[PDB]
Amino acid sequence: GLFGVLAKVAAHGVGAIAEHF
Repeated sequence: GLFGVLAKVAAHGVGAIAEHF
């Protein structure tokens, strides 16, 4: 639900940015 999304924000974060560096 919406709860699982709360963690998504914390993951990005440096999630995508990491793929760059």
